[PDB]
Amino acid sequence: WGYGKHNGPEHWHKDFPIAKGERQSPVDIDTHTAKYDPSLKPLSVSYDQATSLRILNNGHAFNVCFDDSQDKAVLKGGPLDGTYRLIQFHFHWGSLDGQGSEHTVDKKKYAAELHLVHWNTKYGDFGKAVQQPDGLAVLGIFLKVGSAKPGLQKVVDVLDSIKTKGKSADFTNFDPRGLLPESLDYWTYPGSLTTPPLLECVTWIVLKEPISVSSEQVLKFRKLNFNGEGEPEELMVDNWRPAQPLKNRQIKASF
Ligand SMILES: [Zn+2]
Repeated sequence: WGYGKHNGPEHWHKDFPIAKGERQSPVDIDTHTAKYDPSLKPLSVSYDQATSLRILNNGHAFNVCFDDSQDKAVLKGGPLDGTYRLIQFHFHWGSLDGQGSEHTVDKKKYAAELHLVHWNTKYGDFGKAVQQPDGLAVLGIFLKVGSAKPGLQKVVDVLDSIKTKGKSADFTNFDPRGLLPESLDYWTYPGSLTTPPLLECVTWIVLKEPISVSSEQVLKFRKLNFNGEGEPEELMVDNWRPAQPLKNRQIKASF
């Protein structure tokens, strides 16, 4: 599977039939239809002891993986019951500034989307958690192009070390608090992983406020390669799944 004409999102259902399920992600967020829920709690983002390990080019995007063997970087509150541990973040992005996000807002696409992936500690490990309807919480943050994001620059700086598929580099002491916008106002809905295996395990928490990154920062994302070293060069762009049908779901708003 991938993002091309012959293996992209329209093909995924042939290997991952859940691709046509009842709670697939991403979705369009229709701002006028989202339901304000005053009983929704503020988000609690506790990233003060985060332990980043490494950065990997996985062939589809790049991951930054964290030590999730203790409560070091956790998401609580909002729509969540219990404690979700940060395992990784990654991005989805476009070939052009007018596309690249997975979620849309009134059908508007952003240049990119950051996913901070967390799992519910009551299930013991990430592999157990992805098999549960409340196993994961993914915090989604839109990227627009404008001013640089200083907290992203260390990520941009190391991408030359992981240009091709399967390359990894040490990436310790990275502070993911540098990727957050000012407001933690959010939308929330039940959905899925947006790549195979497309499991329906995710509570999506999508922040209202985008972050802005510079032209130079997003251009460095687009110089990554899908291919392995010595295979035909294919730029790593447009690694996003389009909006899926909302079906029997209500998007709730904290605001
Ligand atoms: Zn993602």
